[PDB]
Amino acid sequence: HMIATGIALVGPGAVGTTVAALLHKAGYSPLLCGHTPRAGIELRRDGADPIVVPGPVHTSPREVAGPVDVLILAVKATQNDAARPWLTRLCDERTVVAVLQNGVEQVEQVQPHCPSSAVVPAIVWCSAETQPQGWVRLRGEAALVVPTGPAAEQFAGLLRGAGATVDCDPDFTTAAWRKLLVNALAGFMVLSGRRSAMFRRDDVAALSRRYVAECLAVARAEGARLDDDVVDEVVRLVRSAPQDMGTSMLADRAAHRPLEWDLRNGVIVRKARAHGLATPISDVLVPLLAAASDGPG
Amino acid sequence: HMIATGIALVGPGAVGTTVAALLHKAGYSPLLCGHTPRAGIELRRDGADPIVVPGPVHTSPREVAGPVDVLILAVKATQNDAARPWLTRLCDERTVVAVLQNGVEQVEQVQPHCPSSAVVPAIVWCSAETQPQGWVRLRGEAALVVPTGPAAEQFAGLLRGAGATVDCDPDFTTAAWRKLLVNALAGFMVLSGRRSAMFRRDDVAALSRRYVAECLAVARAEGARLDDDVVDEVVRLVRSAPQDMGTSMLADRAAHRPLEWDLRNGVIVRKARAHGLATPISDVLVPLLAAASDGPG
Ligand SMILES: NC(=O)c1ccc[n+]([C@@H]2O[C@H](COP(=O)([O-])OP(=O)(O)OC[C@H]3O[C@@H](n4cnc5c(N)ncnc54)[C@H](OP(=O)(O)O)[C@@H]3O)[C@@H](O)[C@H]2O)c1
Ligand SMILES: NC(=O)c1ccc[n+]([C@@H]2O[C@H](COP(=O)([O-])OP(=O)(O)OC[C@H]3O[C@@H](n4cnc5c(N)ncnc54)[C@H](OP(=O)(O)O)[C@@H]3O)[C@@H](O)[C@H]2O)c1
Ligand SMILES: [Cl-]
Ligand SMILES: [Cl-]
Repeated sequence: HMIATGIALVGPGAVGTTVAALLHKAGYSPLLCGHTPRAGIELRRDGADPIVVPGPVHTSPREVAGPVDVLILAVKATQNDAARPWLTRLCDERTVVAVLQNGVEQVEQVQPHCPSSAVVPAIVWCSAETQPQGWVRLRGEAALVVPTGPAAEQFAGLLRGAGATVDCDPDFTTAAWRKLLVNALAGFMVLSGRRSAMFRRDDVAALSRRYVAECLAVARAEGARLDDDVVDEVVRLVRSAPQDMGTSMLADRAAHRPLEWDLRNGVIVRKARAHGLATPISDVLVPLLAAASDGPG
Repeated sequence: HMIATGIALVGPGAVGTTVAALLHKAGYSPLLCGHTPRAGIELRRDGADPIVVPGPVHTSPREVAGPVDVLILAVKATQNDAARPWLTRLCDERTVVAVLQNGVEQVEQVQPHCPSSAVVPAIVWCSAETQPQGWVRLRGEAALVVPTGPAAEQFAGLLRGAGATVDCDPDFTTAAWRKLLVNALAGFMVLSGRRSAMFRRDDVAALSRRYVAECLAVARAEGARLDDDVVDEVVRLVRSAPQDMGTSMLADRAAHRPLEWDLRNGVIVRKARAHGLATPISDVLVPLLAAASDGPG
């Protein structure tokens, strides 16, 4: 195991396929660990040739053998509990576990499933969406942000070696909250059932700036070092996206799947409470998102 | 025209079919005036035999001849402008025009389309929903509230004579706002994409009471005579509905049709402004509803 790097991908979805495709094109053979059987997985980046990554997608932990050197976790955070048996099977104390999930709670959520492994949280900036036809559409290059330190630097080496854009940030808390401001705001799309062009409306954009400011106060109390300019920057960013760009949580709502509402929006309320911060806009959005996700009704 | 009463139904949808069916069963032959051609329309009240009302549904004003004695308008308020040529064709100064729409702006919206006719606003309490199979499902009896005065009493006579439950209320402003508190709250269902059982959640119910109180302040400034008890009563009412009961605005959202968002929710903001009343919860809900309805995205 000194030369060949054993890599497992747990969660071969939009983000997982994006990463598996880069690894495959670089010549690695990641072990695909999923929920829905398939012979392989396919990534189509706009403007590029398709990349097909051979499987099979394994759907029982009994079918695979560990330990592996690197485990890339790309399930939704709603699926972390169900993914646990993959981590038990595949991780030991030398495994590096990369958690490619939104929010700011990656290590806290996943570390207990691999208690002796180094966990590398990874902020992913990309637009990836599974199509009805079975392949994943990637619009633009993906970029990842990880911390500094040995495990994170090893993981960044692996991805950079395969052609990925990765930043090792000595202030990961700030990087994670920066992405969370964007993802939290994108929750509006789930309630309206509209793509990014909804933010081009004056009324929505005004509301959006107030919400991002409310989220920003919480981010700062939690240690994020962000300028006041970020409020309007977030709103300009979503307005500048292609008019039909959605978000993964809207795709889940349209497929009637559980949402990462607590990871992306509930977290604002939960973290606000120790600091005694008010979140009046979140107090409206969060119950509607949680109901949308979990019912009843 | 002293004995036979000429009746036209403009808008043969969920509510329109509900009313047409009662009239038909009483022996009237209402002229059906619609948008989508059909040979007739069908009402199925739960627990009762189906009632089929013969058409055809006329879809051009050129195909019909007025004036009529009673015109029953049951289009959505989003369709009032498109329905105008029916009113021009069918109404004269002796026509009674009944407006079976939600909100509190019936006379203001419709009177200019029939400037010399008496307009009777009608608050409808019912649960009617067009099914994929083409017939309308009615769950429970329908009840209507109209004002007092000659035109309203003539209209109530006609419906009561046909077996309908109708109240002639000397304080119609209060009756209209009472229904609007319910309908405004039901907007939550459109954002969450869930039926009435969503209100059984603690978080939603807490938010709901705050929203109904915000709406109540506006209703009172506009002349509604409602007790403080109404806030919790509205929330108990939606919780007590069958778990799968929706609202017409959710059905429109699911069919990708324009919503009555301004009639049911935008009105709270618009009326609050002359009284200098704050509407912070509406300031969140309304832009999301308007975007859901009208895009872009
Ligand atoms: N999509 C984006 O553009 C994007 C961008 C940045 C960050 N993110 C974040 O990245 C994370 C992953 O998002 P995604 O969009 O890739 O989600 P996704 O497309 O829904 O992918 C999740 C994958 O995990 C599989 N899965 C479910 N349960 C599993 C289990 N017990 N074991 C193994 N695999 C399982 C799913 O299969 P089934 O669907 O068959 O259950 C699916 O293939 C989320 O935290 C998201 O917020 C997404
Ligand atoms: N459904 C309920 O349980 C309920 C209860 C109380 C109050 N209300 C209120 O009652 C009103 C009517 O609601 P609804 O649920 O009956 O709506 P609906 O089922 O959508 O009915 C509207 C009808 O008008 C037709 N139409 C559209 N444009 C037209 C035009 N230019 N001329 C003539 N007809 C036209 C529609 O046809 P297409 O669909 O083919 O366009 C449809 O048959 C609304 O204000 C609503 O808020 C509804
Ligand atoms: Cl490197
Ligand atoms: Cl009577």
